Amino acid sequence: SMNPPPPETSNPNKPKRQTNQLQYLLRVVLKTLWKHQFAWPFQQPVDAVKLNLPDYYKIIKTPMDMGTIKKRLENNYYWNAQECIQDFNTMFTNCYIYNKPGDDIVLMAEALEKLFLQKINELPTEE
Ligand SMILES: Cc1cccnc1-n1nc(-c2ccccc2)nc1-c1c[nH]c(=O)c(Cl)c1
Repeated sequence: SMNPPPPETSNPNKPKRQTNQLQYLLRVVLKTLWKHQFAWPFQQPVDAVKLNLPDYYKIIKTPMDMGTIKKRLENNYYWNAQECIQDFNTMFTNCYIYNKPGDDIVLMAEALEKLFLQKINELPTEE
């Protein structure tokens, strides 16, 4: 069983930009979520081999995690805030799709998502 290559975190062909909103996503949003008690399952790509979930990448064709998000923000990979928001929403959705409602990981994701939403409710207007 093999993992797919992880999502890219830089690309010379993709335009890059810093915006005040992306900075807020790194400094406030990601910072807050990263150190939460439930962040650890989401801090890196799902290692389907070592975790023994060999159907994970049969079901999840759009893998995303906060390690990837963090590196993309750090690298200025994103053009806008909406690209970054999308990656968080992809991560959460992947968890809900693969796992069964109720399950512990799902409750962890929900708590993380609640906090995410609270933080992006205060995204600044772009300068
Ligand atoms: C929470 C869980 C339950 C059952 C199987 N694997 C997991 N793990 N374990 C980890 C882990 C372990 C050590 C260091 C970093 C992450 N990550 C998961 C995991 C399982 N299923 C998922 O949908 C995600 Cl997003 C993470």
